[PDB]
Amino acid sequence: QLVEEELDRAQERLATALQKLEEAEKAADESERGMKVIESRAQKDEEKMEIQEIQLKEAK
Amino acid sequence: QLVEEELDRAQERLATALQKLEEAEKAADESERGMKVIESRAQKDEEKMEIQEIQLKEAK
Repeated sequence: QLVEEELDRAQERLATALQKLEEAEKAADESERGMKVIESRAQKDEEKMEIQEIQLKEAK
Repeated sequence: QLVEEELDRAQERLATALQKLEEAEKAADESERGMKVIESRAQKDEEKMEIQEIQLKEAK
């Protein structure tokens, strides 16, 4: 009766939470992806910077 | 009793849903923190290496 109506309410909250968790998982994973690619860029540009400044020293 | 067991088990399940959502969004937050700090790092490193390559070419 009303108890099964409560069941339906609980399960619809459940489904809403499932959609939410799917969105959150996608967001977190893509965020980690961006994180790793930017870390790679930072390391490589730091290496380029150091070699450039050493060459500048030699040139001076 | 089938309705009541569905009710209470789905209640524990929505509790699990909320807690896994919370940990997922916390992982999202820490990922965003890593992202923003490495964005700052990439920015400063790139601007520095640009200035340095400019200074090297001018010195040459």
